[PDB]
Amino acid sequence: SGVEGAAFQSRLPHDRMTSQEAACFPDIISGPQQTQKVFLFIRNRTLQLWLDNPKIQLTFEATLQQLEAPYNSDTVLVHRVHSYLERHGLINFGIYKRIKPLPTKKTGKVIIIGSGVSGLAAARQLQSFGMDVTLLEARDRVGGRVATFRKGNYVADLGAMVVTGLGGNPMAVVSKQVNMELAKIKQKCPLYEANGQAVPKEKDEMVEQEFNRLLEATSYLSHQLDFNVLNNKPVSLGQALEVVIQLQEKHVKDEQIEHWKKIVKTQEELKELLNKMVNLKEKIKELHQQYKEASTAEFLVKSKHRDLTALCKEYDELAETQGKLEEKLQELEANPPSDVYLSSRDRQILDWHFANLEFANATPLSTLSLKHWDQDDDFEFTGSHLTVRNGYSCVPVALAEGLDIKLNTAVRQVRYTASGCEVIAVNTRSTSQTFIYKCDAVLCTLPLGVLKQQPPAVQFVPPLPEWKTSAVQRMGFGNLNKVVLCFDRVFWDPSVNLFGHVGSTTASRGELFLFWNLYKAPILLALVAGEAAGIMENISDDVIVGRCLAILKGIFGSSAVPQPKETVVSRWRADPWARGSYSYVAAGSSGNDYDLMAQPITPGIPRLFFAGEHTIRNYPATVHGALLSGLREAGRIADQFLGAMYT
Ligand SMILES: Cc1cc2nc3c(=O)[nH]c(=O)nc-3n(C[C@H](O)[C@H](O)[C@H](O)COP(=O)(O)OP(=O)(O)OC[C@H]3O[C@@H](n4cnc5c(N)ncnc54)[C@H](O)[C@@H]3O)c2cc1C
Ligand SMILES: [Hg+2]
Ligand SMILES: [Hg+2]
Ligand SMILES: [Hg+2]
Repeated sequence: SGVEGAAFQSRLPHDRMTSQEAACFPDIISGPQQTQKVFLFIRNRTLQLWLDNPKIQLTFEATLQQLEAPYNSDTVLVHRVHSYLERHGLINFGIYKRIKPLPTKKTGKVIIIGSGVSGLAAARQLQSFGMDVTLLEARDRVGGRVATFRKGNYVADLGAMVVTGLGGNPMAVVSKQVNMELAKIKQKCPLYEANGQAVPKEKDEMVEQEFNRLLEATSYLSHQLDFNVLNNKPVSLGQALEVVIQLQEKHVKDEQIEHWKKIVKTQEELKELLNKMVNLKEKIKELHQQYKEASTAEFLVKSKHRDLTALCKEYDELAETQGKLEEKLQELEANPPSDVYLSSRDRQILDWHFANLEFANATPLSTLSLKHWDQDDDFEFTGSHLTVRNGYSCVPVALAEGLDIKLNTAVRQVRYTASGCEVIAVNTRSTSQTFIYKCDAVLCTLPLGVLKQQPPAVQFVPPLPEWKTSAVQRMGFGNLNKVVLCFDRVFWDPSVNLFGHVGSTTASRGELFLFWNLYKAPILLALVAGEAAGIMENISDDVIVGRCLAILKGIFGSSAVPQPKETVVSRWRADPWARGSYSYVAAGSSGNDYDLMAQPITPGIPRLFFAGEHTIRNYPATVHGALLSGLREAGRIADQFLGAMYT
């Protein structure tokens, strides 16, 4: 119904109790039988109230004076539940019209490094929780990896772009709090070969099926044959993909020989029978004559014929088998089995499919861990993916509308004593060059690519533990850029949301393999994935944009493709503040390292906390994952520097 709906939108079992909820309400409800029944209801009921209007602060009081006959009778458990929820950011999170103003007297000082979605997400929580929160963004703007290009009437989105489902997506709440227009993505997508050729629907279907076919084989080798460690080395997805393919290439060369074989075993039978026949032609030739000339004419001529009968008559089975066989020799030479697994043209189309996976996981397929690159799948939201029409930057800007964000300052050192901790940052685009932030706790929102920067970029007085950094280095941070093309008008099909360009070579199959049309203005978004992404980051926007034009008027109008009025090209590897797209499970790593990343570090009570895209295990590499990780720490921190929820 409706109350049980909210539970789902909150990623919570409706009739069950979270491992967490169990803890905060220790048998106080995990004791009797039908007393928890009530509990859960009071939970879902609130979850519902909040969700039905996340543009306002859902008060304990408001929650109370809105419950049914029983429930609101026991005023105490309600509060218990409400606080619990409000603490974990299941209600009153994001940006809402606050009732009951913040406490002028804040408690504790928290320094949050970076102001990405996880940063802002956390910030606000803590703020609301009644704490002193200051964000140090080293980038003249908020939103980090949610970067939107805004020039005149054009809107682009070089960072996050898609909102993958609204089924249990916290982003569904934020999205309506901010009044951000989302739009569904037309699945239809046509593939144009490296010539413009639209690729016949049937070929596109066979190959794509053979893609899903291959990929699933891969899954079998992994989860059914434990083909995860070959030669004390970790198996990568791409490694396995190449195994399965090579195996189907085997079946082909195989049933190819079973054929050639029996064609020959028959060619030999006719030749072995032709001799038997040519040899019988003599016997029926030597006799046939001694018959006519010796036609002695008593019981003799009566027999030469009895003889010639048998011979001419046995010469029938031969000439009869000959045909039979001689003709079956055609049921073979006339119907060969497939001579090749995939045509050179096929593979290229197949590669596009690979590139499309590389685009998703933001890393060459070779880099992926055969066993865990899927690991998070069990939590994907329900409902179709949407595009933001007015620019994703809405969310972050909106979310920053009330906190003190120390922009343009770059944290280059983090100190943490058993007691307080110091943060030293530098300024860059404003008269300064050295600051020092003293505070109780540090919330690190630094992207995995930065924590990986060799040099490195930021230092941690007591160095980060063994376990930590070793996890940081074995995880994966990928890359993937975009090529924005602002035009004079639409020269492409308006009812199509996306179309692909088949690549030339397996390597560089990700080179501008997918154009994207999602806006009002005449604007296409070109994608560079796979190993092409990093390399391409070394070319002029001009040259890159030129390769786009070709492919374009190559598939469209005979040079009936205008000159882009405007143009942008992203380079996330280079961005010193990002160092790549987002994480991915690399061969050797696993879903555990995401957990170790969340792990707070305590000096020789905890000081250093981490959040961000690379911190959240079942929602990595996403904006909602970042936001959830954000809320998570915000809560965790306030449980130590304030108190823990009871029942
Ligand atoms: C091309 C591309 C496409 C994507 N598409 C999607 C998509 O469709 N959907 C989706 O859900 N996700 C997508 N993502 C990823 C998503 O945007 C990120 O996962 C998310 O923004 C990460 O959140 P974060 O809070 O960790 O912040 P950022 O990743 O926002 O990280 C922290 C912030 O700190 C700043 N900072 C860095 N170094 C320092 C320093 N030394 N001192 C101080 N501040 C510093 C950064 O500039 C940044 O603002 C995409 C990413 C890329 C690159
Ligand atoms: Hg397509
Ligand atoms: Hg197979
Ligand atoms: Hg906005």
